[PDB]
Amino acid sequence: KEQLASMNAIANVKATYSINGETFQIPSSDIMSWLTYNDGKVDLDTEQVRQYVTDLGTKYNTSTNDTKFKSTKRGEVTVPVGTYSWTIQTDSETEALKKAILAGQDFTRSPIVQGGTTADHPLIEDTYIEVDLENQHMWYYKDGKVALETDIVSGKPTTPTPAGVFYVWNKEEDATLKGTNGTPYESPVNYWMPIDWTGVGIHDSDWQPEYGGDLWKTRGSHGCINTPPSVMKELFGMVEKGTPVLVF
Ligand SMILES: [Zn+2]
Repeated sequence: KEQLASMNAIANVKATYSINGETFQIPSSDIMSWLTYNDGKVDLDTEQVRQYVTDLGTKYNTSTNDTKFKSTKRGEVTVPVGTYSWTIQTDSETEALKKAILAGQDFTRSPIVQGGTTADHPLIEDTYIEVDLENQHMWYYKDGKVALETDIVSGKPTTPTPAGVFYVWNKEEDATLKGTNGTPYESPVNYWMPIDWTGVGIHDSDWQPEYGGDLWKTRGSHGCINTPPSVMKELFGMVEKGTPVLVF
């Protein structure tokens, strides 16, 4: 029949993926090798398509692939996987991909994912909080320009601030952190910005006379990023929820 016109159509389909800011086309050769025919219907070897999506996941998932970050004082460095990420839902994507390809019309798409944001754009744009552990300094960029910066005091050597791609998932005022040392601690805080799932976050360090330098090795935090009370207030007021926070 003319289901040939069909099979020829999907063989020429330009399938374009947009993932983490990168664009590429699915090679025609892969499409042709997926092209199958059964039950009198033109189709795609779902097993092969699923392997391809499983590969997209392993190659691009920001949940299992570190992020290249353009730091302020060191050029491009690698920031480990953090809490701010996404994962391609294999079965949903495979089905959506097949449907798209079988339709036989050129298309561009970003994968179906689960996480803190979709994959139709780069994980890190030009708005984020940068926490340089080596320099014990913090920057807040808004649309590509520093909107505020300041020295900070990260966690002490025993309870180090973990590196990774995090994000401000919540904002609380007059909160009260709690942890151990043993011997629990309280230490109330005027502004709390959790960026982790383990207690780590940004907050005013009222009880800290000096920030920056090597302070953390002496009077280091329990993991949080201690911030000068006055700065923290201005930060909190301008940092929107969902803002990425890179710690390296
Ligand atoms: Zn603390």
